[PDB]
Amino acid sequence: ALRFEALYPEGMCPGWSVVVKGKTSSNTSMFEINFLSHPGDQIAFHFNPRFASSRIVCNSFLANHWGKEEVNKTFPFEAKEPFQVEIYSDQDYFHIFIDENKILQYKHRQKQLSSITKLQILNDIEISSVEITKRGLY
Amino acid sequence: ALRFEALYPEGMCPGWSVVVKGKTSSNTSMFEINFLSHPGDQIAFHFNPRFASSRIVCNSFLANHWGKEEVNKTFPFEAKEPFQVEIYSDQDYFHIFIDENKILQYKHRQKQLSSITKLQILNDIEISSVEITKRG
Ligand SMILES: OC[C@H]1O[C@@H](O[C@H]2[C@H](O)[C@@H](O)[C@@H](O)O[C@@H]2CO)[C@H](O)[C@@H](O)[C@H]1O
Repeated sequence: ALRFEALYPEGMCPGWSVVVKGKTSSNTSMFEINFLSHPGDQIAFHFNPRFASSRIVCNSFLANHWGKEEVNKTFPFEAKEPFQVEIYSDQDYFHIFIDENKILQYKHRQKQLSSITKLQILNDIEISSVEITKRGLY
Repeated sequence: ALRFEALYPEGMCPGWSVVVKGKTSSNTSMFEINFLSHPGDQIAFHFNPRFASSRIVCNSFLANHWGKEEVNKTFPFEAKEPFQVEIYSDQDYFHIFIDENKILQYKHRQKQLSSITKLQILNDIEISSVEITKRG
């Protein structure tokens, strides 16, 4: 189910950081953080830790379908243990830091960054905080 | 216009903080932060700093009408300068702070606190941060 959604119509990319703190309930489920663009609620960036396999799957949902999965074996999550995920965007990538360590970068596929106005968090995450902050560029 | 909206379907009241950082663009416009209840996006709490008169108005839209306005004694905001406002809810009030100093408390009128699932920010505020945190 949808756990959290935010809308910032002026565009929350590039140059914004999103920090999500929480924990899972289960050791076999998953959660996801999505950045959506208008029109059409296309998913510019989907970040999906899958606890059953301890893999992070990232992708984009453009033209009504997923593209190529980018799968990461770095999995700094454990069931029921609090975590902090920070996602920051520049002109070129989304950058993911978990528990203050850099984990991965995901190259933009949706180039219309300013049309990314929505953040969505779904499935097995008990959220303690969401922060959305303008951090500038380099 | 709508500047920001957040939805937490499990209910973001009581026992949550919302911290908004930003600044106004004008010397004499206004902005508002509204907490909305489900179903219907109903205005459980409306917080409205009005820079033309330098007055804060708080109210609720309940039983089909706006209630009695609470006009705050003080107006600590300065236009065109960054501020940090926090709204924290307990069982009895919304508590509002600027620079971590309390400005006012507003007694809950909508008692269905758990149905308050949305935060909405409208009009003259250039947002630099929104933080929504469960205080537990
Ligand atoms: O690529 C990201 C998404 O994957 C979807 O699941 C895929 C699955 O990973 C793949 O192995 C195959 O079975 O097709 C599935 C459907 O496309 C998820 O459903 C979706 O939520 C994204 O995570």
